[PDB]
Amino acid sequence: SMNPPPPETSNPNKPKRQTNQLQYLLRVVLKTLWKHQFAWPFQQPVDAVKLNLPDYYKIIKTPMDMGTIKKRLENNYYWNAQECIQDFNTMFTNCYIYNKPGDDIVLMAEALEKLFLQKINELPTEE
Ligand SMILES: CCn1cnc2c1c(=O)[nH]c(=O)n2Cc1ccccc1
Repeated sequence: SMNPPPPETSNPNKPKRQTNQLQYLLRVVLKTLWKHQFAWPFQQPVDAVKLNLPDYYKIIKTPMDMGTIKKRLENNYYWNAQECIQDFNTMFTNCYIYNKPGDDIVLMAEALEKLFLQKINELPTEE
């Protein structure tokens, strides 16, 4: 029932890049999802205490959320786009595993995911 430490968002010894695909992930993908009306549950790590989800971290071993991804993008955490695309996919998967089909949180994730898949379809060519 306690919250774990958050996912890592700073590591000076992790090598990094700034790249046109990573810039697209921030300016197009993250921004598009973040401004959506259903973003709010996904904008920060799950607070299992606040939300009364005492089993959440027993089930979900690789937590991920858009607050973390926004910090990873803004803090230049990544080496490549794959890593950031994987974070989005982990966030959606976690929601589909934890919750019941058709629960409001699930519909919310499916709506975000639709937009995510469209933007990823459109990923720019690597410069
Ligand atoms: C996506 C992470 N997350 C944030 N809040 C959540 C969840 C979750 O997986 N399951 C949940 O039950 N809630 C609570 C919640 C349900 C419905 C709408 C809003 C918040």
